Amino acid sequence: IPAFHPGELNVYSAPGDVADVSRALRLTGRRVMLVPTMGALHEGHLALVRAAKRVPGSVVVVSIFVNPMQFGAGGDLDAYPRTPDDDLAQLRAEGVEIAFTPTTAAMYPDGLRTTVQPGPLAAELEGGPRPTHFAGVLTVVLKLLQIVRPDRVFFGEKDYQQLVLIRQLVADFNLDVAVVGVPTVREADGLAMSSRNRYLDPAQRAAAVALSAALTAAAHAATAGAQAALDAARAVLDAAPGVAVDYLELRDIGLGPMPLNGSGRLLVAARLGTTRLLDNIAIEIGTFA
Amino acid sequence: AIPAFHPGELNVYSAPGDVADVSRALRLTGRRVMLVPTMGALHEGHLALVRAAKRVPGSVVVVSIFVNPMQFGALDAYPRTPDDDLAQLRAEGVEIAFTPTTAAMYPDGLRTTVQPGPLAAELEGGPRPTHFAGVLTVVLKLLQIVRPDRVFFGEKDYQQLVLIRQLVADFNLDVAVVGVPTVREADGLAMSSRNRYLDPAQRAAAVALSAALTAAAHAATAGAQAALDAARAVLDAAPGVAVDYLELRDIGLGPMPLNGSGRLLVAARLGTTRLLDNIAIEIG
Ligand SMILES: Nc1ncnc2c1ncn2[C@@H]1O[C@H](COP(=O)(O)CP(=O)(O)OP(=O)(O)O)[C@@H](O)[C@H]1O
Ligand SMILES: Nc1ncnc2c1ncn2[C@@H]1O[C@H](COP(=O)(O)CP(=O)(O)OP(=O)(O)O)[C@@H](O)[C@H]1O
Ligand SMILES: [Mg+2]
Ligand SMILES: [Mg+2]
Repeated sequence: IPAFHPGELNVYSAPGDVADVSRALRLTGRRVMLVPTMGALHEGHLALVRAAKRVPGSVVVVSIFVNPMQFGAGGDLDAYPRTPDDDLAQLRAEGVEIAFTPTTAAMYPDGLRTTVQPGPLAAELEGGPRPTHFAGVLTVVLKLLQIVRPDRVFFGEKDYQQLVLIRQLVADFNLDVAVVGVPTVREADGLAMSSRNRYLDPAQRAAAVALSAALTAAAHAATAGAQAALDAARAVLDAAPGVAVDYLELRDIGLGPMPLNGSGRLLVAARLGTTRLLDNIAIEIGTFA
Repeated sequence: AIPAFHPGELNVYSAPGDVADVSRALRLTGRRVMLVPTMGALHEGHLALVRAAKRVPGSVVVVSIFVNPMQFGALDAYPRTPDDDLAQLRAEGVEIAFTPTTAAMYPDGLRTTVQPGPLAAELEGGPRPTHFAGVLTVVLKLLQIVRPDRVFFGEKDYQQLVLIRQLVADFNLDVAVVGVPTVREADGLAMSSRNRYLDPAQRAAAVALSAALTAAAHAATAGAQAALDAARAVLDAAPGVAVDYLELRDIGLGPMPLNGSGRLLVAARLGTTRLLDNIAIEIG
């Protein structure tokens, strides 16, 4: 129904409009790629966009929606950064053909009625301080997937637990979509890019390099075992000024009811002032490579 | 390589991936996929759903047969007649039967699930608080596996039908939900596999549910209270019928409007057998 100008950025706010356009495109043979974001786009988001872009004959749909359901009480929702103008400009510069920018009313016309209940993983790690956070994420992603019906959906490895939960959602509900995890984009010194980084002042920005330095040190110390790996990361974090560690955990790659055996993920969350930063890295125990 | 599909014949698939591939292939050939979810032990009521699906032009009918463990209260006793069920489908001209195992549907146990809205805790949700989460979770999965153009459910389980409409709207599902009128025995009793459990006196008293509903529907020209009182009087004239609820709601099961369309629902226990029924009501 709505107009679609190829080669140009087409912005649709109505779920029905992007649904009709996606369907039409899909019918002509083009493969639909979906990159779900909450706006305030930076180089990390662009890596996802570029990963989607390189899929042969694909049309990229980037959704921008600050999902109220994944925010807990507080001014977290009001505090989330919003920079619409820069966002669309960057999408246009990346050659993205579709931006989906829905209203809260169009996504939640009936408030929170039917929702997604994540499995046990949602209550741990990031879910500890926010028991309802991932139910909000999976509910909106399921909706986005039903609206856009993409062949592949892209998520960053930076938010590893979120990526694992999306894989669980897709597997558990038999969703016909491929989940593509994209490697974390980092600043020159290793800091994982994140919109929350804008809240780090000069001193905090300097100290924040400790998360990634700790993780990479652990990844290399891992030839000596799990204890060596964790102790190396702890030492780096402990030597960092003003870094308060929330958690530092080594888990199996699925983060589930499975012990660590050889391959794993080391995850860290720490507070620098009021800014909570996260990072994670692949870990191989007893492997020199 | 797409699994084999023989047109005009009943094709049975147990693997979710197989029916998924066949459904996708058929949709591309210009067929409209119709889904009729069941738990087997098929009777005339189920056949009405099948016939509703069959009459859609270009239809290819998929009937799923899966005893869903998640919708059973805190399973083995449930009746299972594979051969006879399949025979009825073949006689109806159904081309696809999807018969997955529990392990195939829940390869990871109960992990991610559907949390229904608050309507799921009312009416039937009173005695079985987790029943509808089970129903919506398995229906979402079946919809994703089969990707039908339309899905059919009987009006007999009206609350179930309404919650599935909520599921579809809330998750932006691209499928039409079709409610099919309740098939009834000669005296009005809603057909149900559990009716066989009623002894003679119970089966005779059971006519009270449908008689109470139809009486209420006609009494409705006199108002909502008149409709409710008429239904209660009919249920009150029957022995051994323990009414759990008799409620008049709007068609989406919210509060009944001053006037207009509504739905009257009843549930009662006769011995150890629980029966339910419901009917459209027009107030005034
Ligand atoms: N540095 C990075 N490298 C790769 N992917 C990244 C990334 N930063 C974010 N992403 C991915 O981009 C997607 C959208 O992220 P958002 O949820 O919009 C917030 P954010 O960009 O992660 O920052 P914030 O939580 O600090 O505000 C997610 O799938 C996320 O994992
Ligand atoms: N008499 C009837 N008329 C129309 N649809 C009916 C019906 N009885 C059942 N159905 C529909 O058939 C589908 C399968 O439901 P089932 O529970 O598996 C059969 P059932 O007869 O309701 O068994 P039950 O007595 O164990 O509850 C549902 O969509 C249900 O509403
Ligand atoms: Mg983030
Ligand atoms: Mg039933």
